[PDB]
Amino acid sequence: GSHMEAVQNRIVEAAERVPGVRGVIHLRARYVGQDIWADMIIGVDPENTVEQAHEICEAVQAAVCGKIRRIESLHVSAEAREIGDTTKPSF
Amino acid sequence: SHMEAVQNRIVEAAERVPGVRGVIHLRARYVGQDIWADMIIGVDPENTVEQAHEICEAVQAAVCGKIRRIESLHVSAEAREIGDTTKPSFSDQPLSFDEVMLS
Ligand SMILES: [Cu+2]
Ligand SMILES: [Cu+2]
Ligand SMILES: [Cu+2]
Repeated sequence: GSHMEAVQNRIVEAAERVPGVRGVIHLRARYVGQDIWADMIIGVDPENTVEQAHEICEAVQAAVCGKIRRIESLHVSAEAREIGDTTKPSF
Repeated sequence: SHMEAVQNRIVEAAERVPGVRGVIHLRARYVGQDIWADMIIGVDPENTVEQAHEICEAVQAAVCGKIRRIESLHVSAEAREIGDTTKPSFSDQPLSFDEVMLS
């Protein structure tokens, strides 16, 4: 709880540096023992191809799971998001 | 095991929605009396994210409408060629307490 703000910021920070990510729409996370379980919605170009979005989800999984190692489970789903949209994550 | 009848009922409903080229994966599980499920459907590879999402919404509508003991359904789309068969892969693995609390 106290420490859940920091891991949320580390995950958003890592996710948004991935090419093809237009921001993190939603992220919920929970500790289980020492490891983090989280599910995240990333925003993506609405006109990307389904295959292109699956690559971006896949790359987001590698970069967040790779930089933060207290994560045991991360579920990433992709959603269309317009280029002008600047809504910050909600958590 | 015990999930077989509803798992096939769900695949049946999904595959009748236009634009679904078969159901790739389906996991369904009870949480109390309510069913929680997630599935991956195969869609035309040049579907845009926007076009595929409409198929997902239409798949959520047909399944959540036909079965109604479904409390949660997650649908994701993945590229699948028109000639591809490969019958759906099923899982019936239960939800941890923490997973339910995640949502
Ligand atoms: Cu893949
Ligand atoms: Cu998913
Ligand atoms: Cu939707």
